[PDB]
Amino acid sequence: MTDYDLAKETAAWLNKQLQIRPVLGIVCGSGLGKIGDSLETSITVAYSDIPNFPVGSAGSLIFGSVNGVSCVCMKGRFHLYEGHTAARATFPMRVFKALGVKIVVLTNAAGGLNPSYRPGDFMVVRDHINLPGLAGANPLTGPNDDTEGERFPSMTSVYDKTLRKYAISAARELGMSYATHEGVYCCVNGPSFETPAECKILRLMGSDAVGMSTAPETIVAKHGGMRCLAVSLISNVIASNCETAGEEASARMTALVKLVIEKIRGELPR
Amino acid sequence: MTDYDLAKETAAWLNKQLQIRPVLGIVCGSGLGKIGDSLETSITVAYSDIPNFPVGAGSLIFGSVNGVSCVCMKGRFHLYEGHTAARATFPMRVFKALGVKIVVLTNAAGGLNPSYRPGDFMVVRDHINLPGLAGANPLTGPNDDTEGERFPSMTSVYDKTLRKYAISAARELGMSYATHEGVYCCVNGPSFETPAECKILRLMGSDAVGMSTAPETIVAKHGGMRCLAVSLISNVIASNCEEVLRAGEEASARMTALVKLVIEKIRGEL
Amino acid sequence: MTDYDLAKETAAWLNKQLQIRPVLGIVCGSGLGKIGDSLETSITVAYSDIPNFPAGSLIFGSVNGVSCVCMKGRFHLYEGHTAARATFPMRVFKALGVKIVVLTNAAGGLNPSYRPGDFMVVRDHINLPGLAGANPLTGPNDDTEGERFPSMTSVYDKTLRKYAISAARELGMSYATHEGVYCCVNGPSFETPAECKILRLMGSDAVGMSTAPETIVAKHGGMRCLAVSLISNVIASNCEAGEEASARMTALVKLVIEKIRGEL
Repeated sequence: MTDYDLAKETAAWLNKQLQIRPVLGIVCGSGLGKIGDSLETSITVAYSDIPNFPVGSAGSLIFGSVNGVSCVCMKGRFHLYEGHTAARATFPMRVFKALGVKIVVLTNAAGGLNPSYRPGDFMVVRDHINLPGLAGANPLTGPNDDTEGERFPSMTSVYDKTLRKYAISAARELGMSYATHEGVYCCVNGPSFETPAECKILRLMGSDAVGMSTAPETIVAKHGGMRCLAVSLISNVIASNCETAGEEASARMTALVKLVIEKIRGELPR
Repeated sequence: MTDYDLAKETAAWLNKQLQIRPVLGIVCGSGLGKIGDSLETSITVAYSDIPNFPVGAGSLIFGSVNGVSCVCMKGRFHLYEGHTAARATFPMRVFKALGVKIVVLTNAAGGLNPSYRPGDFMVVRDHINLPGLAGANPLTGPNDDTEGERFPSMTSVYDKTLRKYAISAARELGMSYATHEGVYCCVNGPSFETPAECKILRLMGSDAVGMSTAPETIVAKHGGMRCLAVSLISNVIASNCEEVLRAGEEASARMTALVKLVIEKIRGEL
Repeated sequence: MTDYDLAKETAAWLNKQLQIRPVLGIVCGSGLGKIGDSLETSITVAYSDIPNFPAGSLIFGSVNGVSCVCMKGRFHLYEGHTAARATFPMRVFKALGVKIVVLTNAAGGLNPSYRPGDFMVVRDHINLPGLAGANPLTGPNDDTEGERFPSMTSVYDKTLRKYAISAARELGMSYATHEGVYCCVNGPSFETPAECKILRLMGSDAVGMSTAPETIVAKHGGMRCLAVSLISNVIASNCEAGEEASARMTALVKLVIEKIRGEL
């Protein structure tokens, strides 16, 4: 029984409790849980009761609609730094696929490296640099089911160009155009923050922000045929020398995702 | 019982079926299996029947080429399938235990160098093994001080002489314009890199990128064997960093010819 | 039972045999064991008899009036231990009440002006394994033992560094003593020339296979760190004895511990 087989199982079990299968998925990053209250006529399933879900250390999965679209929302995610393997922490993404999800919207809190970023800003992700996945902790490592996806999937366009446009225009429409950027997300293992010398390397690599998640999730989602959009809340910013609110962030992010979902109801079921 | 001890056992078991111990080894990369048909008076042993060999279709071929007794791997093992670096490089330890002195490796890789074209050959002069720098080194673990150094030098992994033979053999076969000499960058896989990651790989000086070979030559070199590796540039990445059979079969024939001529030049030094 | 819990246990077991809890810790790198002979009225505990620990020995004793615990031998990721496992002794040091840790190692110099025999006081590090799947803090975190997301902005105490530099001057080694960036790799194979180039591009002055994960953990555990590398060899521009080193290093550490005792 492979991961995808287990994912199907998990899906089938969740399906028992659903009237409409989710077509849009959402993953809530650090402190961005409130986004979930946005789901209407929602059923909630604690991660602890979900079969095969990685042991937590109280996350929950929410099913409901937003602007007429059936969604599944993850309130809390899993990270490599907690001890999970890349495959393990990205198990929910395989489950999203097995549930029929076609678009996934992810959010996270990250450290800004780009000189023009300010704490509170939003960085729409246009590409990523996944360090762990280049060296021994790639979430697709292992046997591949040739009917679920490619053995060697392309990561040339992990972040859907169209979903990005919707995100940037939704930001403008909401009046946050000056605090909303588009850049490169660099994912590291964590949980210790980087030394100034490491931070310099990260800037040398062209990173606009750095965090400890998301990239492995979108590698798996993209491989699973799903479209991805990710937005980072720049929670803090690193000075030029390379060294180093929540409620407002939450509200703004929630509005942005909702508006994005609205524009998305043109490109998917119901 | 250490890996080297298991390698010796595996070798002793293969030896039972051999008249002449192989002195030269060959590892066939993706789509380069045909190279094996080049062995004369050959005995074939499926990987599945070989003791201690990882499972993955693959076979080990013993036979001669241009008067040289060789052992040829038709298929190899990669980190992305789920094997540890040590596990995927177990066949190299076996090669050593068999008495192999020279190993010729081939692989299919993506060209990053602006002047490479699909179909070209890149003789490997050096490598960049990302997984081995960060937590997935094939020598990680206890070291048999009688099998090799604890801290083996990797200053000359790719034998300068074997390279000359390869370059010259290419010229001699009329492929000098399609044959290069460059740096091979090894990554975990199985997902291809993002454009932002590809940029980093270029910034590191990579001429081509693939998901194998490097950990195998690290182990081979450590085991006192001499290495030669040739990459078939199956595809090329554009400057922005982003049927099929027609190409594969010609590549196979060219590569087979190159390897044979190289083995002939080698027969002058054993 | 978490690592921190096991560390406390191991500590409690060591403390049974101690009159004074160590306040300063020392980790001896490759060939730098002699530093341990510097401890007076010393109790010695082989690593093999220590509970939970992975011919290494732990030495308890005083130096210049300071009670210390000294590790004669360390653990490395290349031996097969996980980053957490190899950094277990650091958690033990914390549980023993250690406040300052002095680390030493042998390393390869990349900086053009370094020479074999020189000393490189560490001002910062580049921990490759820890950025990609082998971080020593990976796993659950005891919020009472340290931060979940600890800052690594100042791993190497600026003050301890000053003590080190001046102790070097005072000992007449100012010309062979530098201050630079230590790059930690997994090992055990040395890097290819092409990899060495990357390492220089990253701003590394020296490269070794230890220390960084240990200071990540010590720092997280609220301890102050000082690390000094013995530049055992140097890499040429193209990117390709021990007893004197031992004596010099031993003197430098002792003088630094003396300056530490007079602090506050």
